Amino acid sequence: WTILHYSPFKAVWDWLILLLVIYTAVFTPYSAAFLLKCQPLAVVDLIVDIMFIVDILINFRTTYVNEVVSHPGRIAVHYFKGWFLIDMVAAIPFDLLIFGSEELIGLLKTARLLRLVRVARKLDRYSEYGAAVLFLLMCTFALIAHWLACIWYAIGNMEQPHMDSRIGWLHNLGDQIGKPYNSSGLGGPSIKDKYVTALYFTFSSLTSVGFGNVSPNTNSEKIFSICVMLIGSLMYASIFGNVSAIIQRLYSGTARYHTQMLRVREFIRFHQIPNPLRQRLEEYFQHAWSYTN
Amino acid sequence: WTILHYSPFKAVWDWLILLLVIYTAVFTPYSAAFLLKCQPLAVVDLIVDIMFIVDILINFRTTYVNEVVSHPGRIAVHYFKGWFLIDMVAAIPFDLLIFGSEELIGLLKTARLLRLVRVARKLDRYSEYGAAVLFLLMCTFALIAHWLACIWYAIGNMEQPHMDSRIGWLHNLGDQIGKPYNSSGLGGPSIKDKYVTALYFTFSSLTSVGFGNVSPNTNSEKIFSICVMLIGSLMYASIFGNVSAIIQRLYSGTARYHTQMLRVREFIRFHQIPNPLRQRLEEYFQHAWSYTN
Amino acid sequence: WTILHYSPFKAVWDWLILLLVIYTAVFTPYSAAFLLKCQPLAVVDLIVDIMFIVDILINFRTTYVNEVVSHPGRIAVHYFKGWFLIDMVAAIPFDLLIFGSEELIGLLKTARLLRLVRVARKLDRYSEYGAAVLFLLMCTFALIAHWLACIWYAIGNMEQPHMDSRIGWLHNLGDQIGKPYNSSGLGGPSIKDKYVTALYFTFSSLTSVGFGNVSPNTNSEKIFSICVMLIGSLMYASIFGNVSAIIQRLYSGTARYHTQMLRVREFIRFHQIPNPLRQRLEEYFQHAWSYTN
Amino acid sequence: WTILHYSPFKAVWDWLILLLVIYTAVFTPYSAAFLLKCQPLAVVDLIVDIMFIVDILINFRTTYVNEVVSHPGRIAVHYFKGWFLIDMVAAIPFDLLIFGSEELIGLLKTARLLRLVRVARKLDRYSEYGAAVLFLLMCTFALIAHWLACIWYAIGNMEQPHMDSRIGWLHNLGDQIGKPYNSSGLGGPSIKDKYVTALYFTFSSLTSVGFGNVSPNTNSEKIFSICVMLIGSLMYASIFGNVSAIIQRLYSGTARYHTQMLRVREFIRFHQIPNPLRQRLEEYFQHAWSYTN
Repeated sequence: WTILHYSPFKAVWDWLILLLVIYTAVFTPYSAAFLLKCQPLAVVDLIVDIMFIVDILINFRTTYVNEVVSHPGRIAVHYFKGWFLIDMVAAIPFDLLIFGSEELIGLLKTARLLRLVRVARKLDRYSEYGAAVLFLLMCTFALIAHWLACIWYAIGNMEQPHMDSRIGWLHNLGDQIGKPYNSSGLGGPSIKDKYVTALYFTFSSLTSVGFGNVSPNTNSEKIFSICVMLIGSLMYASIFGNVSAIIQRLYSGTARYHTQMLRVREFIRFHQIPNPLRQRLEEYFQHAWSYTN
Repeated sequence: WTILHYSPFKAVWDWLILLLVIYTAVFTPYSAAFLLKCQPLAVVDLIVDIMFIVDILINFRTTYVNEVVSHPGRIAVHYFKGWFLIDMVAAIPFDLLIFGSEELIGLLKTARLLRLVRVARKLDRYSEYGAAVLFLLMCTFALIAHWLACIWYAIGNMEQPHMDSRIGWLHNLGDQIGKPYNSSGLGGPSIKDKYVTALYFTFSSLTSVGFGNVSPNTNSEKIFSICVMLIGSLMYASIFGNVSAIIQRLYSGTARYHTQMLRVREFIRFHQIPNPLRQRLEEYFQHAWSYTN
Repeated sequence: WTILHYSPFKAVWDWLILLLVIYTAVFTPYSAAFLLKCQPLAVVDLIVDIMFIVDILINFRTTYVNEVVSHPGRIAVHYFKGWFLIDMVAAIPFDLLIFGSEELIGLLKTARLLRLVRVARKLDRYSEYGAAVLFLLMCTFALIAHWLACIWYAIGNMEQPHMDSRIGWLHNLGDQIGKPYNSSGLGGPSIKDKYVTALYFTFSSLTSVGFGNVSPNTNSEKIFSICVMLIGSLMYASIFGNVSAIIQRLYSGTARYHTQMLRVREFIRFHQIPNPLRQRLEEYFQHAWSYTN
Repeated sequence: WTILHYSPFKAVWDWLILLLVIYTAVFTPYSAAFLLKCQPLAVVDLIVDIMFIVDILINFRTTYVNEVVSHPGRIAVHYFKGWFLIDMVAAIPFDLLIFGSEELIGLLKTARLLRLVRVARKLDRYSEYGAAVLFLLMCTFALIAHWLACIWYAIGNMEQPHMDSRIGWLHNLGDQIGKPYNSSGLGGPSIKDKYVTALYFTFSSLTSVGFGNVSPNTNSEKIFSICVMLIGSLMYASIFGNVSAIIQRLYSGTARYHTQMLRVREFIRFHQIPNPLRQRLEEYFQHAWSYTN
């Protein structure tokens, strides 16, 4: 058998794998930052890993254009020359292969972030619709804010148990919500308080509003904020440049319509057109425009 | 009888109903957030509800285009197939029908916010003039800031009387203005202090300036700010994209004029035109431009 | 005698009166806000008032276009029908006519701000050059920041001596710089400290950065900040829209040059042009472009 | 001998001198602000000064266009009439010529900042590639942030040892990180803490996010922030206007492609083209576009 790459099955499968790549982009950075020391999430994480291996089999059994190539040997060799390496490294189950704690293993499972490359390949499918690229651009913004929230928590959590003298952002969070840290590192804020504060601070940093309660005090926190001010300004020159451009592209029929209507209105004023003729001019423009766009 | 939809009466009535929809958009969210436990506002609220019912009768008696249809049966059936459902639900007097406190009834009167749909329909009338769409866009910005101020006060007021341990924004407001809360929830800021601080914080959040005195500390306050940072950035890519585009559209005659004037100026420099001819060139451009735009 | 409106004298006089209007726009709001209870400023203020009266005489003796009109009666009648009223009210010496303190008289001298209308008239002269409209736009931004700094100090100074209980921005300034207010309103910050802090806060508010040390606490201070967030966002959609557009207009020769150069570069790549011909193509474009712009 | 200005040697040498100008732009302001009272930096600083003198010799031995001029006398005279003065003053070793402390001498070595003019000349080379002008624009932004960080530290360090009464930004930094100043000016933050805080504050000021921990309190600090709010807004109207324009220029093939594809898609919808013809239309557009761009 062989799947045609343009078929309605392969279209639905590629949009299903977009949602599983978004699951990887959320829960892999989160587990590596917040959770390092069956459940519904533990079985879902296995189901998703199985579907990312099934997608390797579909890539051995899909046609390609280089009109179409359909021979299984020329398909398999094209994948082995192309993306099979990255798609395989994104699937190696290192948790079953290494023993050196669950911290090393859970950090090594960040190799799953190579699944973002499956979305970077298939942009010919995903970018075709204006409403789909608006969904992509807002998910890219919300995922950059989330990955930075995981890095910001790693910077806090790698300094809170140190000889910090109560300066870093996690001690200040403990004081600000009335959940202070004891000297042994016991007590303190919950994982919900620490995650919600980290995500709040990185949306605050990226959108460039500082409400004054979370702020960087250690040199590592300040160097992280210098980097997020560089990222946030390149990202606003790119993402929110493109988001407004796609909104203005969706609005483009109406933007042209107002422009041509005002040219007709000024022509009507300049020639001082009488009402029995004027109605025929402006009703003709409405008929012609609604007919042809 | 039957109203022509293009008549000067129906034009004035549609602009009158825009101002009554703005009254609904201000005073319905405000009453549901700040006031839940005759006066000039109580009689005005009844007068406005009566005029929104009269508008249902005008919709049973207005022509429509599908050239015009004027038969009262084809008018009435078109409205029953179309918007009559939403226009009726926006007019059901639930305060006269339900008994379960004045809190439930006052919250249920938020069904009046369906009147915003009357403005979403009639955009063919309201968007025709550049100065009118500037008035709409600044009212949309000021109303989003006000609706968010009502949600932010609901988030504060649903946590201030809880076992909060004096963390949320209303306790901090009480301390900052020297009107502290007693343990029983007595004393505290006035409704003017709480409304002005809520509206100040949501214009602060939407325009992305944090002056440092109001800030989100509870997880619900931080999740609200994460949402207002997403809303504010999509809204600036849309509203303030469009506001500058309409200002640049109003300026477009002058923007073209400077561009053509500088082309003529560079042509005059490049050919080194003598003054007796140069004056005739640049005065001709001024005459021709002021004649034709 | 009669001045030709296009003469090199009238050109120099109109640019001199722009600088005297900027003096009025700075020192009239400043004196009315900060100074209300000879010196170099007192004699300069008289010299400037004399030159704004001389400009009324020049307006009785200047030609106008309605080709030119040069008859002194048709000049004088055109000015009496036009701007003479506003130009006269901008020159009435109320300090010599009224007695009711120096506070009323100094506030009434704000009638001099009508001199801003002389700049609003003569925009045909002042907007002709791209570098001059950049100077205007940055002076409009710096003057809006200064007028708002005078309003913000009036809001502070009308509440500091009240039964405020040490909440408003001037008490907090006194504490922050170690110059606290005594209970009698004695001590406190200097006029330099109060002006520099007011101007700092309004550039902070207009550019939407809040560094956290100055913040609005009273309802009047918060309502002022709600207004400056509305002004600042309309102003950025207008002034900094136009400033970037004028910078991009000054850059337009280079922006076209890169665009045409890259079209020629892609044509050269697509046809795979040999070097002996390629040099002639790209050197011709450099010669033709530097010849014609 | 004589170097051809277009040769692959002179191309590599001009890109090497760009990296040595960036070294000067970083380490000269840093040494003059932070370090004023062999090592790897002391020998690198001598090596760089030698290479900037070798570049004067290359300028005496390079052809120029005024087709090319290659005569060594006409080359040398063109350089003596042109840039030789500034290139020589950028190389005078004042440290070997003056004795009046190492503070005066180290401040006088800021004459090396004239090397930025070598980059301002050669923009015909450096601006040719879109990825190179993105590297320039982000280095200009990061260097403006660094030069302002050196000025901000000079403003702090010229007031910290004064009769300040613990108001200025360096005393507040000492308190915020638990490294307070003793009355003699001993103790306090390290040069890493002071530099990282100064650079953090100027990226914070330029990108218009104030996180609330560093803020200007003295009049000199507030006047510096008024200036950085003026610089940052002109710079965002220029640098981040241009950075988005170059990103949109790099994207321009794809932006045209989506626009033409949607015109073809709307033509196909409007004429209701049957599938056997539709495939030939849209595959032809893909073939023609991938052939010609």
